[PDB]
Amino acid sequence: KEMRKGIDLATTLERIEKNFVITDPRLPDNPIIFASDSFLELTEYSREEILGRNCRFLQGPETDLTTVKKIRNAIDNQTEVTVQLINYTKSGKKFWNIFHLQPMRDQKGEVQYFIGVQLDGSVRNVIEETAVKEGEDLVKKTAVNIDEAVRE
Amino acid sequence: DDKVRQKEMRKGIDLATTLERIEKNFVITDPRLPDNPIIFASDSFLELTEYSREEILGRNCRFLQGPETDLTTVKKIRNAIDNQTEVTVQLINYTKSGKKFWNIFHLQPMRDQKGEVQYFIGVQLDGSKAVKEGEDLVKKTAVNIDEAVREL
Ligand SMILES: Cc1cc2nc3c(=O)[nH]c(=O)nc-3n(C[C@H](O)[C@H](O)[C@H](O)COP(=O)(O)O)c2cc1C
Ligand SMILES: Cc1cc2nc3c(=O)[nH]c(=O)nc-3n(C[C@H](O)[C@H](O)[C@H](O)COP(=O)(O)O)c2cc1C
Ligand code: NA
Repeated sequence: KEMRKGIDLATTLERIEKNFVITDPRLPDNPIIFASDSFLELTEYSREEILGRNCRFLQGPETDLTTVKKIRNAIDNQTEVTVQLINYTKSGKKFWNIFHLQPMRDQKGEVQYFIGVQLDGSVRNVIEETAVKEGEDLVKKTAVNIDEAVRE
Repeated sequence: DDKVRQKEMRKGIDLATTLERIEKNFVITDPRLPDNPIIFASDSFLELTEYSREEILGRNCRFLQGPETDLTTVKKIRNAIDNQTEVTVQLINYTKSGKKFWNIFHLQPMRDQKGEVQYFIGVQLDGSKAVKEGEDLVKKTAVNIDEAVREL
């Protein structure tokens, strides 16, 4: 049943039909050790391309550099954060990335992984702005379910 | 204690990535459970068969068979499974919508160090669209998967 849990985890991770990745900060430049299918479709990249690399490639010319700063802080201060950022596909098509980052720790408090979940959403009206903040909760829910899965 | 589970959950993530990088049609089943149900199915297998993971996880792979599936060839699979030995046969199977195809299938048991069978690996290949040439590739894919699962 030891290696069975490995097959199950793989499968439970593949069933999470949502945009996410997992990085290992221990490894050089905190690279991507797993990317979901949805994330691949959304960004138009293959695994061969993105595995072993840091996720900064999604950024581009009009990506707000100041929002990227907060992600450095969160990572270097090994803590979560949620932002909305301008990202690009492999070709170069823009999309608003309602992105959430958060760490995953062992019992010794050492950060083992960072779970990163992305959401897309095309004026900032009452229904439009409350929809954005509901999305930010959904990206969390997801991030937690990924955490719950990996642990259990 | 923690560390027994850290390497356990780390290798479930790596397995998920290595397995999915094979980019071939395959499933893994657990003979200890009733009906030797599917505990993993690759992305290409779904593309091929048209079913989704929820539609096939836990079920037996017999659902791929239909009207013109040669029961003698299916009998050879039974004997291979009962006698826990590999086999490579050519068989008519059907997608979810009902489309036929020649399934150049390869079964092989994933055995432990003591010799007993732990899982079964199944590799499919559409060969109707190079006869025994595909038999080698299907067997290669089996080993890829075998090694992937046992890696640790
Ligand atoms: C798990 C994880 C997921 C990330 N996902 C994204 C992302 O989807 N889009 C993005 O622009 N940056 C993402 N980042 C941020 C960058 O990969 C990078 O780590 C961050 O910008 C660090 O700043 P630097 O690039 O200036 O070193 C992610 C980081 C982590 C740890
Ligand atoms: C891992 C694995 C993969 C299998 N893949 C297929 C397949 O792709 N196509 C198929 O027609 N049968 C496949 N089978 C065979 C059926 O699951 C089943 O063993 C067959 O129907 C014979 O048993 P029965 O006497 O219950 O019908 C596979 C079996 C295993 C264990
Ligand atoms: Na997948």
